[PDB]
Amino acid sequence: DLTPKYTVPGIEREAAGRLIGVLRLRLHALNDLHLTLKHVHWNVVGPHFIAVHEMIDPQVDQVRDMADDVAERIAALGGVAQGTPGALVAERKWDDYSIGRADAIAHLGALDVVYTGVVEGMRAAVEEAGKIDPATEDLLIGQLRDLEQFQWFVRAHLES
Amino acid sequence: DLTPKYTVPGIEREAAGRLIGVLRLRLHALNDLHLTLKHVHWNVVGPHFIAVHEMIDPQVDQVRDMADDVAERIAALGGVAQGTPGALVAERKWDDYSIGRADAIAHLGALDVVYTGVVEGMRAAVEEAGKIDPATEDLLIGQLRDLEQFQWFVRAHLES
Amino acid sequence: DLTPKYTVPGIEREAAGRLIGVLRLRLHALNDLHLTLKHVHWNVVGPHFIAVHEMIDPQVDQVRDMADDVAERIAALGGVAQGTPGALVAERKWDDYSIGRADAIAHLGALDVVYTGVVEGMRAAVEEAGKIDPATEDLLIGQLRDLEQFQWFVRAHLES
Amino acid sequence: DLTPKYTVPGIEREAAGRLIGVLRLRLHALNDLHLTLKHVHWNVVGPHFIAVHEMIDPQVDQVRDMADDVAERIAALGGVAQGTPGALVAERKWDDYSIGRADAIAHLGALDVVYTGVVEGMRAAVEEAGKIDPATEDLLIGQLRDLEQFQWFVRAHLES
Amino acid sequence: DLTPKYTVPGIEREAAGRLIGVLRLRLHALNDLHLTLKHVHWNVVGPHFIAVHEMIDPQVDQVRDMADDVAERIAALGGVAQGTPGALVAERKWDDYSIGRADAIAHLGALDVVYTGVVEGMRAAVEEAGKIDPATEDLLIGQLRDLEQFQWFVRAHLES
Amino acid sequence: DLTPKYTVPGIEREAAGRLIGVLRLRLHALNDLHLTLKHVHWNVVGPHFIAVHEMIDPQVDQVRDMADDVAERIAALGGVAQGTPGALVAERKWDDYSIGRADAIAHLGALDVVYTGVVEGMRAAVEEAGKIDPATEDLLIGQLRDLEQFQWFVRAHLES
Amino acid sequence: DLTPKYTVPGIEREAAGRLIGVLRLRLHALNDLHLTLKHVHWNVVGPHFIAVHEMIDPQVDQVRDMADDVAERIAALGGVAQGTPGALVAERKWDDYSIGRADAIAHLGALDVVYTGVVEGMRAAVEEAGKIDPATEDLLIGQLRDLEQFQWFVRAHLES
Amino acid sequence: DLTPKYTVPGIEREAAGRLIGVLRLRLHALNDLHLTLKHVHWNVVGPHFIAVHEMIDPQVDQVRDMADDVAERIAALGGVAQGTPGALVAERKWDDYSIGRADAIAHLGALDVVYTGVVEGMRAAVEEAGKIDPATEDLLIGQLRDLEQFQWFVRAHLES
Amino acid sequence: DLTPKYTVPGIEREAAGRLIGVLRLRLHALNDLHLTLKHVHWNVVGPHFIAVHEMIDPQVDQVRDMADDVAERIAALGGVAQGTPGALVAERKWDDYSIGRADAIAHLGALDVVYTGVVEGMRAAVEEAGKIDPATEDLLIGQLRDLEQFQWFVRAHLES
Amino acid sequence: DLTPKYTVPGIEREAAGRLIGVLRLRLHALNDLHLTLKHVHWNVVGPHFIAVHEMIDPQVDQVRDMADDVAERIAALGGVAQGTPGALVAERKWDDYSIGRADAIAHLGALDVVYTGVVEGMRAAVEEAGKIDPATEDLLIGQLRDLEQFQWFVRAHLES
Amino acid sequence: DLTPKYTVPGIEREAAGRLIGVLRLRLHALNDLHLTLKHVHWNVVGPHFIAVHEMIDPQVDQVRDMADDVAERIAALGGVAQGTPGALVAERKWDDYSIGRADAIAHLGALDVVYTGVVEGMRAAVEEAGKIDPATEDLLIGQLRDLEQFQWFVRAHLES
Amino acid sequence: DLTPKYTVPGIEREAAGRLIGVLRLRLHALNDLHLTLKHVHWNVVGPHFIAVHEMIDPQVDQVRDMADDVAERIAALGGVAQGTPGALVAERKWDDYSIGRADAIAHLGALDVVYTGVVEGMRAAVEEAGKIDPATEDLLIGQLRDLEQFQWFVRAHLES
Repeated sequence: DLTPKYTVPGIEREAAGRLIGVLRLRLHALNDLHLTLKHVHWNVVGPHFIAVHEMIDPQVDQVRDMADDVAERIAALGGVAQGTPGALVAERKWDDYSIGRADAIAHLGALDVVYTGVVEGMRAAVEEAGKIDPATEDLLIGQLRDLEQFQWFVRAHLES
Repeated sequence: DLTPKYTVPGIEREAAGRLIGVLRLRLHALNDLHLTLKHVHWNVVGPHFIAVHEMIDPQVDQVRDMADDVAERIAALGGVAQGTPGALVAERKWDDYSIGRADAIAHLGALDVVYTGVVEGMRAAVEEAGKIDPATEDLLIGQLRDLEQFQWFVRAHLES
Repeated sequence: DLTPKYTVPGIEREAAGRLIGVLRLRLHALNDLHLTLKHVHWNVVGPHFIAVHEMIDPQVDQVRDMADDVAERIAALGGVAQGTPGALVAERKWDDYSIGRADAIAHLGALDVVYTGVVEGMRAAVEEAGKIDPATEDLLIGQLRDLEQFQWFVRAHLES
Repeated sequence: DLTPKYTVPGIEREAAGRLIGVLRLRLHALNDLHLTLKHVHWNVVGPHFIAVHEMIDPQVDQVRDMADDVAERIAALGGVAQGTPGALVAERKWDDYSIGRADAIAHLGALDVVYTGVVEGMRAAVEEAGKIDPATEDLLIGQLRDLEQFQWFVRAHLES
Repeated sequence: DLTPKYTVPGIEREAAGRLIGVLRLRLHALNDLHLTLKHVHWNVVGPHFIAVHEMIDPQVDQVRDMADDVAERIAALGGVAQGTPGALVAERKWDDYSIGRADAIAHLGALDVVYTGVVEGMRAAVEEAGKIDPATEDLLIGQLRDLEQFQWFVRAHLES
Repeated sequence: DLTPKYTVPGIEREAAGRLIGVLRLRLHALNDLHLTLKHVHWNVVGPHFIAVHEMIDPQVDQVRDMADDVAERIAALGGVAQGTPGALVAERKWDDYSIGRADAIAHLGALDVVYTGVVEGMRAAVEEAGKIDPATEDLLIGQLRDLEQFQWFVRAHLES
Repeated sequence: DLTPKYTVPGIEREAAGRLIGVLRLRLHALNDLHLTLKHVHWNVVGPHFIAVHEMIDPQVDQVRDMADDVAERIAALGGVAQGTPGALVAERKWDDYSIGRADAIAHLGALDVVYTGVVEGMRAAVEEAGKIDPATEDLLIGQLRDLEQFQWFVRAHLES
Repeated sequence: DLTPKYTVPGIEREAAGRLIGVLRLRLHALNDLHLTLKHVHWNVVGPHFIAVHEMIDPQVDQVRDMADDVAERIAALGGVAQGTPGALVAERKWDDYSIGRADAIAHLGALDVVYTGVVEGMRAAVEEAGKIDPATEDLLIGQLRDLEQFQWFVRAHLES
Repeated sequence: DLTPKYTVPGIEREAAGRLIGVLRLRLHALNDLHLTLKHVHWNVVGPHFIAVHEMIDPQVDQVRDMADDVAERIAALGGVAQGTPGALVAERKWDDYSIGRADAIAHLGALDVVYTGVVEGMRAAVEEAGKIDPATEDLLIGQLRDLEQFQWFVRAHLES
Repeated sequence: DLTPKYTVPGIEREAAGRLIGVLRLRLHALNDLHLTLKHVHWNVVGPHFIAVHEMIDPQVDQVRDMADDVAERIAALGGVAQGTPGALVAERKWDDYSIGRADAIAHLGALDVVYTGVVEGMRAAVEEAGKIDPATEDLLIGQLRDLEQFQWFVRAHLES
Repeated sequence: DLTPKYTVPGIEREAAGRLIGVLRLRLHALNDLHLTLKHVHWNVVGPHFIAVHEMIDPQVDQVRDMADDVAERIAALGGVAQGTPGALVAERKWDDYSIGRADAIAHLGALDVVYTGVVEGMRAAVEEAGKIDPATEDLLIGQLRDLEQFQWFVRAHLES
Repeated sequence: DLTPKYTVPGIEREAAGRLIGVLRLRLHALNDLHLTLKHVHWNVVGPHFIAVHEMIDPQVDQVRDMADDVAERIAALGGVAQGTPGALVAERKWDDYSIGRADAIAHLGALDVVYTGVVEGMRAAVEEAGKIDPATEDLLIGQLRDLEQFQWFVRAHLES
């Protein structure tokens, strides 16, 4: 189904097709996450907005880099790294981020929930990739730890 | 309707609400454009793919910067700079980019059509902004010229 | 009166003298604005002072650069770019910024009022310059948009 | 005549052909100007030559960049950005710069006259472009202001 | 009178209030000095103006940094670092710099007199601070030596 | 007792031994201070934690540099710059910083008390060094002023 | 006991509490290691001291970075990253580094023994973390390899 | 046989000797790979040679860095990191790259076959190292993924 | 005829005049070459245009630097480094580059012929300079080798 | 035999073929030299190994750059720049470097002998190239002097 | 005698003349010191020469900077900063450094004696300047501490 | 006499001893030249002193680099690179630079005479080295051309 014509040496094509499907959905989640982080950066107001900007800037740049790395891994395995928004909205398993112009507590509380979905999805993908290819598993594990640390910074703000 | 509670000094609120609606749709177009440029970068293959990468890299970074500048202008005028993909897909007036894994001619021919839509949309927005606020018109005119030049690089490849 | 002995090619001397008077007062406003921004940076205290520092630092550097560009434009047109404080206090049409040691809300609320005066003054100068010389009008329009965006960051803090 | 086969979206081909002719002559003037500035840098002597070097260095680099931007605009509009010296000498409407080895006053006095021709030519091109395409007009207006400021530095030396 | 509510550990409040008054007037002098240096940079003409620009550029940047350091020292001691021009003009003990558009000799001769006032004021402040707090005395002594060296560069030009 | 076998030229060995003892305890205080600043950075939570991070980062780097400079001065004088934690805990004259996971007010209030101890200790060391060696006194005076300024930033947050 | 109130998504609280205890002791070991490396840098003498400086400089900077990463991981898991020296001395399972002023062979021989303890401790922590959370295991494995390589550089000096 | 006299703490000497043999052959493969990549860079001609240069440059630099990291790991484990060409030619299990001066398709087709051998060899080494030492396995897994991605760029060119 | 009034120490004036004539024509050739390279960069189209841009960019910058070095050598020898286009067109011994908007093969084939003329001219100048002054011969020999290497990159594209 | 189909302008094909043979063997020697320098860097141990690392690092980078320059010169002349190890071992006129894990004196003594062979080979190549083409002779002479200076640093260590 | 015509404000001319004489001899000592440090760098051989290079490089650059600062202070005070070697040899109160080609112990032992003379001379100059001008005293005290620290690095090598 | 015990491969010891004597005197001339350039920088006054500073700064840095390169060449050949001022004054064949505090014309006129001596000395050394070793001749020829160009900048100021 997503089975490629050829793939990376040492991986069977059928197994690569299943890894491609796992990475395709992680790529959707990372693309939706950096769109959401920018949305938060643009629409946060109130006395903590500078702190949200300072926190989110480096996360947006790092999440965009994660997406590039997962996409190029898809391509290497023989798949299509689908990056268009129509496809993302058609295939995702979560709803649009719903906060508009709002203070930091409102945005950060909602972004914490966004990150729970992302990190749980990545933790499931790590388990599936670990059975098919340790190079892709290793890629996902480093990104999972960075995403959990970005979530911790969001949570630390909400603590007390 | 999009009329803000307050806006930039010297601009009437009702006129700001109309400028907000114009910039909201330009922001959708710029967000869809950098998602599309990344999609092309990830999925171009064949003997010209390195040239497409070299052309598209700086365009992705510059288009992401244009989106930030239009979004912060929306925010300053009193509007919501909507950056989520569900809203973009619900409000846009064009279809998803449709090329998957493909050679440079296929991608560049389709990206040329994408850019015609963007530059015509920006040229219309320049005319509307010029009647409401010269600072926003000046922002859009500099971005229009850069987008047309990015389109020229795409077209030059297809020439002959 | 401010009519120069010679001016930039293509501009009449009498019209240049009127543009010189418009830019002389904008230069006073920009000089008073960066003195005021430094005053705020030095005297803000309380739990948001780091956020005020982070916001104001880049504004001070950019406003100092705007002043240099308006001054060199005055010089090119044949006028004196008057930068001394005695003259600024004698010719300005606004009062000294009045907040001493104080928290962010007090400073930012007063700085918002300062910026309304600056941006309204710049918007009036844009209209006058547009009738005399499009190169000077274009200079002022780019600075107006940056000043309005700096005002938005001040306002966003006070929102809610 | 200079009418292109196709041009930037939203501009009629016949109007683009006239804008191409206007930009072609501005490109000749900018190319002759940076050749002339280098000639001055290489052949100025006497007790002010270090000051002429310091003034002219950044102008040469900026004028070379202006030429690239006008040339790429010509190309985008569908025209030939003609950069060879035989064509420049055949089409220009001014004479060769005539000062050889000479002191700063001699060179700067002649370069001031060169710049009057350039800035008047650019001011005329701005008016023509403003009727055909605001993106090209905006390009030329920013270059005009920088050229007038470079002329002011040349004039300031000769003042007294 | 300027006695603070609290001050740096190890310094008595009454003595801190007197040190605050000494630093407040030095801050006025440094603020007026960088406004004056910019005024000179903007309004110097004639065959030595490039040399004045090259000399004054680094002095303006360094004097602005000195002002920040004295202001933050005032703040640490418990005082208001007053940076507005109305207050500077009301409290200063010298007149406005009086040279408009003029050649280097005119400006440099007047700036030399400005610096004599600044360096004598700083030398008096060093003596007063040395009796109250060696950390503030050490700050002022490093700035005094840099200011005297900037004065030497101004004087060297006028020598012969 | 701490009397070295040889020391810097121009200083008597017995006096160097007393200066070594003074610097050894200042080195303990600086080492405990950067360990404490890192502890605060790692364990601050709540809506001001980003501001505490931004404040403490540069202080940690600068305090680590102060420790290196005092240690190398000890070494030059002929002493052992003791940097291990067992020795620091055995020789220090203050208790462990006691705040765990906590908001900015809790940490900053405790860090202010830490800095009072450090700056009073440094002010006493300056007086002792000034009697033995002006080069070591000058080192300590520059560090004292920076530490007091770092304390002011901590205090400014707690003001109101 | 160290069981947190909440932890990273996908990890049980009780298991997180055990991982927190493992990382708390690794953080003590890394903090004691960079204090020890600085102690060696400050107190090495003799004809190989420049080589010890060149070797230890980058290790100190990298070990300080490892400590930050383990501490922020503790914080994300819900624990206290304890960084104070009293606690480190109370909880560690090794003695203070015991070499004072000494040549490279003496220091490097003792530092080799220090590193054996650190790398064995890290190898045990990797095994425990691998059973609880692959993201924390992956963090520790990259640090283990760098620490073993730093130990090799220390050993290579002592070889022959 | 390759059993070292001593090795990294926590690894048995006999097992280290087997890991040394595995890494010795991977080092030969990486050394032959960067020699081969340079050979391709120097001898590619035809209309795609600039694209091959742009692709291969960063690969040569990264492969040279991989070789350094594997060699230093060998050294740490107690082995000889053999880097001379006589030994590489005597011990390798593949033939010399055979393409001389040739177009991109010829070189890239042959380099794809080279990379299949390298990545299969690295995937086998990962499995062997994973049984002996997770730090060396982790090193090899990150290099495997980068090598497979470099192979994908070579393959993408040949696609269609 | 081109005999200078004075020249570099150790060179006879008459011989310097002949070296000046040789360098004057090489300066014309280098000036026409960088004008031609820019012309090619601006007017190349088709599927290889990005590769031509990447090749020509560094050549334009390096050829402009060669021209500066030959011009300053002319000046040092006592001659006029003539840089204006009227003089270049009057004195050159080759025709204007004749390709307008065209694909890479057309431009590169013509640029190869341009470079043959330049490198043969430089090789003749090296022989003449070698008889008059080894410092000028050494300057020309380094530029000849770089020009031949730039020609090789142009030729490599056309190979097959 | 190595006679190329075409070569650099101004050089006869038969003479180019002989220069190609001379440069082909120098390229082998430079390739074997940087492989050997890396081998030494990886396998030096004992109390001077940091000094050998510091000496050899810059030599490896510079020797790799020399190889690129000789290879591109071969290519320009019409030859194959052979970079594979099988060919190097088949064509070289010296034996493999024979020192494994060893102290600095052992490695440096052997590397000195390696460099004698390289510099004598380069000095012979300079004489042959000087008869065929001064641009290639000039390339080799600059590399010879750098290689002799690298040999001096190796020898200086062994002196006494 | 060295009494200047005018001097820095606030210093009597006769006292300035005595300070000029003190700084003139310190400038000789700093000039002779950086000539001597270069001499050592160029002529050290044996197994520690790389360590001497690494130590002396930064000292040469810093000592050259000290000389510039003392010279510009002399100039500001109204004196001649004498930098020629004939004058240095005629006025100095020490002999030429006497070690030629030699190992590190020989050079470092002699350089230690050189530094004792420099630091004792600087300590005497600090005492004399402290009575005339605190700005010059402060300059000399910072340089004294850096020179003593450079001496410590030389001594540390000789320790044991 | 200056015959070394051993020298660079391929050069006879007796010939090396004569080349060492030639380079020893060139090193004296370069050392005296950068001491003289600093002397001029420190003691130039009057309305052109900023221009002299701007000209001389880069020359001092480049002449110091030339001295290092000649000294390391002496060392490689087996000689002593003598850098002390007593030896320079004893062996030089020219007098001390004689201008004290003076305007640019006085200094530049004298520095022009200094450079004539240096460049004539270097031109003689080039001829002698060319007979013994082309690598040393090539070093001296590049330095000669840079020195002549530095002399041209000094002369250009004095022209008219």
